[PDB]
Parts: sequence; structure tokens; C-alpha cells
Amino acid sequence: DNIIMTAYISIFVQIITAIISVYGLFIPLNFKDIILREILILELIVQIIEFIFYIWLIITLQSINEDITYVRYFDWVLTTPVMLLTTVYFFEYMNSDDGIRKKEINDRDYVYLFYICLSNFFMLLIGYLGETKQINKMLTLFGGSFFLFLTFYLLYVKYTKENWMNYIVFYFMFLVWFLYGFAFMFPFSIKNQMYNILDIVSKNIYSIFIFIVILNQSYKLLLE
Repeated sequence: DNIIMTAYISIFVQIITAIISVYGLFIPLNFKDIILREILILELIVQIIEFIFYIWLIITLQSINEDITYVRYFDWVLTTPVMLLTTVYFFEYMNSDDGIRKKEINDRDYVYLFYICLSNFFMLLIGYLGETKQINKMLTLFGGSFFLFLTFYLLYVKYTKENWMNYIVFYFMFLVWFLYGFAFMFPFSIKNQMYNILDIVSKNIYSIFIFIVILNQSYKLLLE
């Protein structure tokens, strides 16, 4: 009952977040702030993949004859790299006194961003091998956690500055992603309830956060 229930809740919050996000795209910004729009567009692309998974889940859960948790990885392998890119864009936005856009960041940092996504890919591959019972759960937790910590280390040392704004965003995101590893430990029903709620936080709450930053910047523009 509780997987299907939390899946419907997720889908509700997905639809509300998509509405807020699309409105966000239209809100007037200074040219130096337009990377926030670039971020919201990528978050909406993520939402397309998330939605297809959640519709598949609610339809499929009617009649299930195996642990289908592994199917989430077909979503994660596409969405998590995009989410790491939008995190980099936000930190660069936050920490750049000068206007910066994704083209300039992508062109300059291509190699480093590739390695962030490669670390993240190895995390997911180890998780997938664990989820499909090809390696034991302890080895999965250790190997997956190693690559999670490597991904966030790479993010930290290149893209953070030493102030409260940076610590708050970085460490909240880190905790949320860590809890996907925590969830891995749990039996099928509890694990999938946890993933259903975590997706709301990692994906949808991030989009709403970006929307709020856009609202704040647009108001400054209106007032000036």
C-alpha cells in the first residue's frame, strides 16, 4: 500500500513543482542571473525522466513478481549527472561576482565535470550490481559510499567557498544523497518508500529552491 501511496504523493509534488518551475522561466531577470533559467530547464528535463519512471512504477506495482528497485537506476544514470551539473552551475552563480553561464563553465571545466560524472557513474554501477544481487550488500555500501564521497569531494574542492551559504547548500545536498545509500540497507517496501520521498527532496525541493532564488533576484530588479 505504502509504496503506491508515496508514489502518488511524489507524482503530486512533481506536478506542483513543474508548474512552479515553468512560471519561474518567464520571471524577468538581469542578464547576469539567466543561468538560474538554464538550471530550471535542466531540472525540468530531469522531471520528464522522473515522471516516466513514477508512471511506470504506479502501473507496474498493481502486479509485481520481483524486487523492481533496480529499475530506478535507469532513471538515476540519466538524471544524477544532470543534477551534479546544475549543482556546479548554482555554486558558480553563488560564488561569481561576475555574470557566468553554463557554456563558459562547460567549456572551461569539461575535463573536471567529466570526472565528477565518472565518479557518480561508478557509484551507480556498484549500487546496480548490489541491487541485482551480483555483489553482496556490504561491498555495495562500501564501494558506492567511496564514489559518493569522491563525487562530493571533487565538487567541494573546486566549486565551494568558505561561508555559511556554501556549507548549507553543499552539506544538505550531501546528506540527501547519502540517505539513498542508507535506504539501500532496508527491505523492499521500506527501501522504496524512502526512495519515493528522497526523490521529492533531491529533485523537486531543489527546483523550488532555484525558483525562490529567481523570485528574490526578480524582486531586486523590480525594486531597482
